[PDB]
Amino acid sequence: QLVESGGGLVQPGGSLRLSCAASGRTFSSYSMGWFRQAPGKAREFVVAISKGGYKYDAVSLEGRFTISRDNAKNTVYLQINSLRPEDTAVYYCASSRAYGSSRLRLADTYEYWGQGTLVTVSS
Repeated sequence: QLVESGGGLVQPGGSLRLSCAASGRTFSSYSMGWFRQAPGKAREFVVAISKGGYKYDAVSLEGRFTISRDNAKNTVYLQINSLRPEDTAVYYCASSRAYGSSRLRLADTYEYWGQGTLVTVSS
């Protein structure tokens, strides 16, 4: 149902956008989250956008990610300005029933998961 795209090898300091398309019926009533697994780490919450369109930042990612959705294309986007080597990870998209709250920061709030897409930041 969810298929991410946009991954690849990108330069530090530049910006990059990833997409997540959801298959079948409209996803406008899902909250959508982005999660990542860096090499060697446990999964980390990045940012979420509620059904309402409100942004939920992580507690420790320091306001560096910007999320938007396109209910007119099945698509939520993740934006990373000024990519740093620490951004390297498999990025997963996920969809939740839940409403905007501090629960959208939790991986267990999400029912549907993408297939993943690799972002590699390197000079």
